[PDB]
Amino acid sequence: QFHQEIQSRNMRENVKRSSVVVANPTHIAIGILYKRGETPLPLVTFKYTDAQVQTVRKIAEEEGVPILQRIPLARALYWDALVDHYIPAEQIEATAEVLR
Repeated sequence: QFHQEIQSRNMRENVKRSSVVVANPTHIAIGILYKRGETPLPLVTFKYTDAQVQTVRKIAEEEGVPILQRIPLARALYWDALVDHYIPAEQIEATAEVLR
């Protein structure tokens, strides 16, 4: 229960610190932060899969963080990006589109 609350918690903080979430593992949700002038490139804020994605979606809806179905991008960030790192160069244009 203690661990459940911290996980919750952590998930909401992660969602709220994001500019957008891209979604589709079977299911994927990845958070992206881009704040022009602060972040030179977008950064990955979180990565959730499978059962956790439904809760991410609910939290994003509550918080007004947009969540976009972008299946190739979600897959590429899942395999090729890392949380708390800037996005890979190969995904800059795809990511720019979800930030427009």
